[PDB]
Amino acid sequence: SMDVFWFLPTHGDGHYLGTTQGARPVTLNYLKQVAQAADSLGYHGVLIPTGRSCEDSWVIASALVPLTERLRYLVAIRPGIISPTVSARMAATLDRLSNGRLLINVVTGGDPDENRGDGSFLSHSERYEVTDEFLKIWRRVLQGEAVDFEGKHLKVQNAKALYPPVQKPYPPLYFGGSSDAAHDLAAEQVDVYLTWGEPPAAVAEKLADVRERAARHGRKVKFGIRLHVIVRETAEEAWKAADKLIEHISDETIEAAQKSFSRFDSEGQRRMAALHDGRRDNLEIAPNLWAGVGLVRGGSGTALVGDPQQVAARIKEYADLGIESFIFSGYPHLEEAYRFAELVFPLLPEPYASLAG
Amino acid sequence: SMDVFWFLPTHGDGHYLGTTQGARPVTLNYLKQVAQAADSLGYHGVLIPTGRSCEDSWVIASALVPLTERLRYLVAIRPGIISPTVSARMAATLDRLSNGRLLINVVTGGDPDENRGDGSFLSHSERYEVTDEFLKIWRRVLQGEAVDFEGKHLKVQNAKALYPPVQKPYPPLYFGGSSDAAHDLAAEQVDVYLTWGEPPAAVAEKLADVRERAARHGRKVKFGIRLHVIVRETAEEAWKAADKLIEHISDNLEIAPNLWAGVGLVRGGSGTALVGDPQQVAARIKEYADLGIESFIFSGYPHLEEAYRFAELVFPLLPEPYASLAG
Amino acid sequence: SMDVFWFLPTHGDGHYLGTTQGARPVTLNYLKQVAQAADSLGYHGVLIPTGRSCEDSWVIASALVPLTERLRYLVAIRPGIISPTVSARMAATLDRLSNGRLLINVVTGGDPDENRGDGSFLSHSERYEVTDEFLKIWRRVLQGEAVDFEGKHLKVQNAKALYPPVQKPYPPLYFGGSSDAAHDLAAEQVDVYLTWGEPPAAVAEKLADVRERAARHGRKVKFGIRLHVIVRETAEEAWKAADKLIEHISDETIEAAQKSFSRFDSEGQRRMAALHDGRRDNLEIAPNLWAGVGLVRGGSGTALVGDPQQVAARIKEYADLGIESFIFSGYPHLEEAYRFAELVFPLLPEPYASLA
Amino acid sequence: SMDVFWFLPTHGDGHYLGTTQGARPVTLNYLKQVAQAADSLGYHGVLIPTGRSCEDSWVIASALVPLTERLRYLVAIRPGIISPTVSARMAATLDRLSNGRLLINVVTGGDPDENRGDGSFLSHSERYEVTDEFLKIWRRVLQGEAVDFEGKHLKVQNAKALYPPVQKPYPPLYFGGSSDAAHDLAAEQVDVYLTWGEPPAAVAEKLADVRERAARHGRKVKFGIRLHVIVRETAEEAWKAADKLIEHISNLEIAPNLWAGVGLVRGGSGTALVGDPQQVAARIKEYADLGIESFIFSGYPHLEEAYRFAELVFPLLPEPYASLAG
Ligand SMILES: Cc1cc2nc3c(=O)[nH]c(=O)nc-3n(C[C@H](O)[C@H](O)[C@H](O)COP(=O)(O)O)c2cc1C
Ligand SMILES: Cc1cc2nc3c(=O)[nH]c(=O)nc-3n(C[C@H](O)[C@H](O)[C@H](O)COP(=O)(O)O)c2cc1C
Ligand SMILES: Cc1cc2nc3c(=O)[nH]c(=O)nc-3n(C[C@H](O)[C@H](O)[C@H](O)COP(=O)(O)O)c2cc1C
Ligand SMILES: Cc1cc2nc3c(=O)[nH]c(=O)nc-3n(C[C@H](O)[C@H](O)[C@H](O)COP(=O)(O)O)c2cc1C
Repeated sequence: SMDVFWFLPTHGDGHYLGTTQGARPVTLNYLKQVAQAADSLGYHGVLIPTGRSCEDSWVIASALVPLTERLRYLVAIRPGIISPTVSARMAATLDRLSNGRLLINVVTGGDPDENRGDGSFLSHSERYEVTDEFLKIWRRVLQGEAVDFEGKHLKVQNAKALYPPVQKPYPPLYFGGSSDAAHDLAAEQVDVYLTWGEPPAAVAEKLADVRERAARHGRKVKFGIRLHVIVRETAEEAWKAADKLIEHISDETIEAAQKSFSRFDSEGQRRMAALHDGRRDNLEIAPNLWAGVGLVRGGSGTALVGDPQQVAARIKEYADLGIESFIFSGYPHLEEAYRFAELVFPLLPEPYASLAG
Repeated sequence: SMDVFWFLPTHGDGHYLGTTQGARPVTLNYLKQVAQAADSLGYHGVLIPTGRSCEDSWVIASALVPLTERLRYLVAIRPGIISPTVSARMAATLDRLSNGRLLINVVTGGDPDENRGDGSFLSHSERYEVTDEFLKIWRRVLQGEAVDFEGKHLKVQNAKALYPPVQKPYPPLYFGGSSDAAHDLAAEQVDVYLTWGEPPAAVAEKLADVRERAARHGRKVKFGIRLHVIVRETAEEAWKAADKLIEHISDNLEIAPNLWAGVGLVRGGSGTALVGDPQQVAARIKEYADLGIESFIFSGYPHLEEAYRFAELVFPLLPEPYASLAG
Repeated sequence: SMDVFWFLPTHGDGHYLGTTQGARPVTLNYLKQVAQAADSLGYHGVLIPTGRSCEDSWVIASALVPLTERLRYLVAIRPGIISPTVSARMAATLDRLSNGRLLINVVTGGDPDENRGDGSFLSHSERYEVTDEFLKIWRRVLQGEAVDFEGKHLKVQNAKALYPPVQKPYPPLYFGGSSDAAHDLAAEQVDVYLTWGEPPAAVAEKLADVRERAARHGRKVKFGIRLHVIVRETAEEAWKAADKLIEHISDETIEAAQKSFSRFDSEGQRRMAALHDGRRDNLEIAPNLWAGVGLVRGGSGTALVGDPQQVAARIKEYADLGIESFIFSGYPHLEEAYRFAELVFPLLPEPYASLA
Repeated sequence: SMDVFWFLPTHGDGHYLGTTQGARPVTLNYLKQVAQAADSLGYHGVLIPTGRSCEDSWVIASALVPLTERLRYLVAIRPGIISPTVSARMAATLDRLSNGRLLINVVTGGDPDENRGDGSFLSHSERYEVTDEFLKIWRRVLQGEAVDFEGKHLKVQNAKALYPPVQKPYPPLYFGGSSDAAHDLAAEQVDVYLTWGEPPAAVAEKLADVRERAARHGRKVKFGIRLHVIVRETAEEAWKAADKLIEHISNLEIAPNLWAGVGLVRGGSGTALVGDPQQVAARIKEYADLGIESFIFSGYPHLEEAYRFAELVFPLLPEPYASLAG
């Protein structure tokens, strides 16, 4: 089993990273282009990022749902900045309008300055206490229960969501995080645990950690991975495109990005930014696992670079560890969605093998 | 100048009040029908209600924005249950995707049981304190400022909205409320003050109160009214339809000439309705307009059929651009 | 089995017949309203009329196909004014974009003045010769054959439709006509024979004719009926609305419009006007069958008027004669599509009973 | 004035010519992609080809009209296979639903085998006689006249179009053709004369001919050109992409930057502008100096290359195309 997602660039798009040259602004029209492309090409869904640098995830996802037929939308909720009952009603309404195409990404917020901008003044442990109480209220209200809950951070009395969702018991919960609080939270409440594009050995131990903690709770969780991809017909064209992607990045721009990630109280960003020491040389940290993307962009940090057979082999490597969800992205997102679907889909398991043609 | 709104029945629709007979459930398809009808007929916008009995307003408004061309959306934000910075980013995205067709309805929440369900445990006095601090943060972030604010209820540091809205300085703020705290809040921060369909004498005194307080802040606010409408070609058919609307209801409803309080028997949209022929309905509208009312938010049962009825019977009797739309 | 269609008013729409009062002009927005209404309410499809008084059928149906999900479109082809090969390519393209939601209505043209405006100068017998040769080419090209055909009117050499249709062997052919030439054409080539709303006795004899002629060709055809509908919650309200529909109808426009039918070369339009003759009194030619629509409108001329039980009872009577397709319409077309679907659907067979 | 069009690949699309490798089949979803791309990027319109190898132009153009806001559609009418009165009603209906975004491309048909498949058995001279009579009826019915016309090929009596078009007097007529009959037909009835991508010397001679014949009829016509385009950031990548496009086929540069490789197989245009943005814009300015105001471009594949041209060449073109990128 394999689910292949794409990515909506709700923070901006272009041909190069770091520079504003060749930039492609995010508009309703361009978001329709990328979303309808993923829908028509046969992707399972698209991941929509959240944060201060993005347009709002819920407004975007609701606007594109009536314009697509099969595509699913992985939309992020952020506990601590919105009431859980209200968030559940939003999930229910959007899940009903799409007839069951909504997926939820639990995001705790790794930037304390951004959290303070939203009014949240919580430590790392407190963000996960809030998220724990948030998910318990959210999951139960979507199951029709009138929820009474008085915790350390959240308190609701007679919380109800009158419109039940289409997917049962609730829209599936996807979650990413590398700290101990995150691995405990994922093992207890979530349905799919997400990890960034670390080398296969490092992801296998994280999976073994989350999988063991889930067994002590009597649960089993599925796993997913987030990766950029730069695939061409030959390996030579791929590595040239990886070089060209980061050509217009001054050495001073690399250092300023490597030090703005150090303010993030995020263990996931800690590891992803530790794969590269800002060095512009030797960015290939593993066979066909380039790390030059994380030189300037937050969030994801690595990319699969190579020919179609090389990229499909790395996907099978992650899949043999138990990973069943793959969230890909590329620059620019419209052109590269066609590139991946035409070069890599026939090399993937069904139904992606029979989609190309 | 006059703005005529319609109403999106996100809490459900039907032919009769009280009964589940003739009920029409809220789906994407039926919401598309009413909104696209209001867009093509030439209504200025639609009011979208909020509450535990409604689907979420922001999901609905965002889903209908790419399907319409000129229709505006009056969407409700509720302070106390969402961060003001997050609320502003949502307003910016919807205003940008709609190319300036977003309108904001400030709702404080009047039902304490429903507020307790969302996690807010505030008195009536505290609910307006939160709204006051909410709107100050909300207005400033949408104007490009990096906002630092420490109040009695809300606290933000370095709050920014990185995407500026289309409408300047921000999407217009519509607000309704009868308390003294509401009239002070309206005079200081809001752009359009809304009132229910009370008789003309009662509406004139509320307007004079807000208008006097607004002058002390060196500003002027516009006024709007919310009214159900049951208009037919003759006065006899209109009152017959009003009786049919409330037939399956358990035990004098005309509080003013052609102002019927029948639609207030259940917690639906409003509480009073204009009932009569086209000349009678336009005469009551002109009476409210002479008091300073410029926004009219109408509704009917069911909302699709009645949107066409009002636009074809009353629009030619209203000022421009509504006179030249019917043709 | 039963298929219930609605009607797209590409003629124009309104609340009353004869007068421009309460008129509702045909726009893209309003056609989107009616089509999306029929789509969401669960109608099988919509019939789109053709003619000089209509916007083009193919442009409208193609524009609404990407805006609807399940609704089917009964679109008219007119042999004699367009090449059959091109017409087949048009059908294939629209059937592919809709993923198998195209239906074809063969229209031969009953108005000779309108036909001469299109460049066709054919007698009644010749219009059916052209249509017969047209349909033979059209059906075969859509089945993948490179067709050579030399007839009395049409000639093609190496006619091919490179893009195959979704529905096999081709989008179903619906046809209406009352002449003897029409009954032969329907029995030989078409899939569904359509008739206007004549009384049940008269439709049974027309059905018995086509069904007997079809057996001699080794075929069987299904049957459909076209009717207006004025249904309300009570029978008194229905007849009150039927009266109001024709209130602004003067005796001078009855002659001016019904004598326009006297020039039509149509046999289905001849027996339609034979039910009223312009007399406004006594328009209920059968229990709940009311011919007031035919007092100014061409085409359909009768309407089912009554309460939901009465209207559903007349529908079951037509179904017992072998009729499986019902094409309904109402004034105005948006409001009345909801009225019929909410008052009559729960009384009809599945899937219309469980749709609400 | 300058109008820049794109191209809807209703005959099929792909990455390479000759081989089925990298082929992209024509579907509703992919046609929506190309059309909505042209709409958002700011192209004046798209040309839709016609013929036995294409899906029907009128079904495609009508299906995309409600899904776009500003993009215009250059749709082909074919005299001899459809009634002119019927053709005018189609044009009127589509022009009204689009609120004045319809453009008409009159095509007479150069392939006689395909014409016999449609039921037309006419010589070259006869196809232009029919088109002459077709356009006279078509133009007059769209202007509200009750038309009586009896010619060698067409006959109508009381031909009327009850729904008037949005654009007056009618949707503009675009026409392409190189024969003596074609230049006469263009000089008398059409609004824009179209030419293939020949070198500037050859295009100037055809333009001077049509313009001379039009002056004797008291008319003036505008001119347009059809060209494939392979533009990259550098000239080396452009010519390498030109090589890759035609490698799987069993030198080719006919003029400065005018590469005739795309003409080895039929599929829109026969020559292509190949080079960097300054080279491509210089040839565009060179053709514009001859009087050409409409430019119909295409690329392989049509989605990706529509963005490439709009992002690399638009800032080098006159307004409003210079100010669209930002
Ligand atoms: C696949 C994936 C997607 C994520 N998306 C977002 C996002 O959209 N916004 C965000 O603020 N954080 C995002 N994160 C980061 C986490 O949600 C979380 O905020 C951060 O890792 C802090 O948790 P930690 O300290 O346990 O790593 C994402 C993480 C992963 C693995
Ligand atoms: C025109 C108008 C529209 C309103 N819309 C809503 C609504 O959609 N949802 C809601 O919960 N309350 C709505 N309200 C009520 C508000 O919550 C209002 O703050 C409430 O009446 C409490 O104010 P008050 O105590 O000063 O009267 C509306 C009020 C008015 C006048
Ligand atoms: C259901 C139905 C739909 C029809 N639709 C059309 C139409 O759209 N345009 C038209 O000219 N005639 C239409 N007709 C009439 C016939 O196609 C034809 O023009 C007329 O009946 C002449 O045939 P006849 O003399 O054999 O009866 C329709 C007939 C029926 C029964
Ligand atoms: C810009 C342009 C576009 C054309 N498009 C088409 C088309 O879509 N289909 C077609 O069959 N012919 C097309 N043609 C060819 C002409 O319609 C015409 O049939 C051809 O030039 C033969 O006529 P001639 O003898 O005058 O050269 C096009 C020509 C030009 C210049």
